[PDB]
Amino acid sequence: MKYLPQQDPQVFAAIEQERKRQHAKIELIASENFVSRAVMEAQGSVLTNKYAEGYPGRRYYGGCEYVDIVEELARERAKQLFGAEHANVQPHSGAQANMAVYFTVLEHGDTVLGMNLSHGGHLTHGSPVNFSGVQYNFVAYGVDPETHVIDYDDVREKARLHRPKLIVAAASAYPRIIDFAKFREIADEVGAYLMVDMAHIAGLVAAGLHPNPVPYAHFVTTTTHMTLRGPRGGMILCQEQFAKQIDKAIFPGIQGGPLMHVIAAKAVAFGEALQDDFKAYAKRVVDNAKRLASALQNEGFTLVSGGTDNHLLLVDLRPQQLTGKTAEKVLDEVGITVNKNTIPYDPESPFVTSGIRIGTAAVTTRGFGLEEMDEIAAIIGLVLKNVGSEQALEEARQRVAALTD
Amino acid sequence: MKYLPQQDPQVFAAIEQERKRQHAKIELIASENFVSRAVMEAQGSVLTNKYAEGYPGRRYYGGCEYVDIVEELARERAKQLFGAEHANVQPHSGAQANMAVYFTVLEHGDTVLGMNLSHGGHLTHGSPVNFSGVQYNFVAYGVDPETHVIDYDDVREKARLHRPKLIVAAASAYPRIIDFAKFREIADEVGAYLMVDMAHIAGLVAAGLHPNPVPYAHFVTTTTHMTLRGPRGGMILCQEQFAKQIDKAIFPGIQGGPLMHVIAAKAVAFGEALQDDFKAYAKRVVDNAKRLASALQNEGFTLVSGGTDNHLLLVDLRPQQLTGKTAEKVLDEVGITVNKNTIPYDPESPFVTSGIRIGTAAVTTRGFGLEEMDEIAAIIGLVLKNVGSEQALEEARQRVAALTD
Repeated sequence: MKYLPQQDPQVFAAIEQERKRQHAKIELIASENFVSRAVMEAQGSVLTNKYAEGYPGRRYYGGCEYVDIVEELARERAKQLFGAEHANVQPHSGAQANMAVYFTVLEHGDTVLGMNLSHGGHLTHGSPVNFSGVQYNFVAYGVDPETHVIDYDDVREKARLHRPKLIVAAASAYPRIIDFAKFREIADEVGAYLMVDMAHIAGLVAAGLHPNPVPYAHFVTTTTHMTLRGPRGGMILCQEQFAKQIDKAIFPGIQGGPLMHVIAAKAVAFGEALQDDFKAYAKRVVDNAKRLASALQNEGFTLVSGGTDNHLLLVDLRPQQLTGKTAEKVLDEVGITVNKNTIPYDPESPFVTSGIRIGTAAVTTRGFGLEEMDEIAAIIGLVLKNVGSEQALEEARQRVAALTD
Repeated sequence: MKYLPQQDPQVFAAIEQERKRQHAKIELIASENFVSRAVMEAQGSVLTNKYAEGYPGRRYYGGCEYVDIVEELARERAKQLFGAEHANVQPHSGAQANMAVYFTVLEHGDTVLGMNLSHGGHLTHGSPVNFSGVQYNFVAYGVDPETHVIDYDDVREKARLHRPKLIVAAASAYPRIIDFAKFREIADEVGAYLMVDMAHIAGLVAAGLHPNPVPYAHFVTTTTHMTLRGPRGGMILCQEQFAKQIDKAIFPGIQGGPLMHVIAAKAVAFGEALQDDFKAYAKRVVDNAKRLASALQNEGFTLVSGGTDNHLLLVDLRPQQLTGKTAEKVLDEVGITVNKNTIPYDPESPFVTSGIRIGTAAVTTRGFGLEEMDEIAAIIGLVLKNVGSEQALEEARQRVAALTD
């Protein structure tokens, strides 16, 4: 940076901090990643500078000829990535992407069927403190109590019982492949629309490592920042038939001027995802997650669903008589970042939990491989199995620092 | 840029374009501006990298110690700038800032009283194609047919008649000072809350050139990008009493993870606004707008409200028998960017209009002064008074290029 350090030492110090932290810690928060310098340069550009309400070639402001090129690049690279008939790359976030689909297809009070929030469903899928649960009538389907795999029979009974206008599939804490074909078949049974929120698995979908929801869903929403490793923001994919309504849901519907600099970073991240090495990267993400899962079970940990189909895993800490809240804090003491996360049928409340959610997308980006996964699992074992030992914690800290350089 | 040009020539070319366009054109869109390099460097940082749902010291993710410093800097610089009891710097946009206040104070279907959309009220103030007008019952107050000044008697009668739960003051196309004390007095008369959307005038408010709404309103919303000259995003200011509810409206209410890199650019823009030269700059913005208004009237143009108290002006083109749509296109032909904009009591529909909206915040940022204002008005006169003359247009183009170097 050149001008920031001089103009704003305080903000620059904190940024420099955050940069060093990202390097020093072992980042295991499943929704995180590290973007490339080109993505950051696109967001730090003068595109931040333009009002561009409307869409390419149909703007409400003159002078959009060049930001229209950037948007169309993003839209077209998305279409290439996912095979969707239409993309809207304006959503400011995963939340806004979900909100626009709900604005489009639902009337206030309508019934929506989503994944149980304590089984993997996201906040934007019906939490009662969330707009989704406040505006609409959300009902949930759950995972099997023993396999922790979505119970498709439960999805179907719930659809048939409650007759939702919309069915939402996908999650923020579900370690197994989701069967989009089954969800769509159920949606058609009850005449509901199908929305897939692939935020967590978008990069895996882009790399062919997770079934693509595009051909099954009427709408597909996602963040551009998780496994897709783009800037922080959203995107909606949909069939051509809903194209105009989704675009109008985004604007003049729920947003105003789009973030054109972010939309330029989206196009840049999409370009990266279209290359072969992004595919090699995604592959390592999943390989790494499997490796880490295996290694954690080798250490004595129970995993929700017994392992993982994707980038993430959930540790059920009941066997070690630990709180997720406790494990998250002790791991934070040695430089390992995870999230507490409720496990299906959790006896503890959401603010305490019986599990920790872990993902490998960030460490994979940084170059960690299967041997690092083995080490990280051994570190987690030493810590979580010896919570009151300060020497275990010190040893773990030294082993974390050996990993992060 | 270093990595963008190599990794993505297509996106880099379009960005480089947009950068050159910004320099070559005479940017008169009233909501635009140019941010500083330090603001851009903060948005192009690795802060983009962190999940930080929740607020400083009350996050849902570990590792937020340094992004909490950046957020608290933004919040505290905002509080210093505007004198508000609480700031929420997470809104992704002016739209999201307004949406969170509406989520907080209103139930679906509630009555809200806002400024007539064709008299200066914004899209997020009740447009029927907007979430605001779809979710709630919006009623409007107008400006006087001859002075084009908000009719406070009309505001009061409308409040007393419709008994709104909320009253919204401010606008995207109102060239005069808004009387926040009168709005609050009316709100108290009918027991309504008062929301001021100062997006357009925030920088003028920050510089003491526009009465501050903070002491009169329960809630104040704004974009961080217009006269405030920050990155593109929103902010909500409010009394301490609504602090928790507004924060919860933002998250877990209507958004998800915040844009921490943008929040860092907000703090940087707030730091700039706190300096003396930002005050000198705002002063020039308003001086320039007055100058330009005067000069336009010298050329024979009628201005809505007969002039301006702020950064913007509205030309009523009926005297020249021009469409705003026509004037916008002919000005675009010579390198001058404006917006068509309905004028109060406009005979034309919103897609055609009888006026052009103009502001001086962008050209002032670039250094234009009173002599440039005189020249720009003379250029606009030559063009709009000789629409069918190609020689007038060529002459204007040469005079535009003399201004932009």
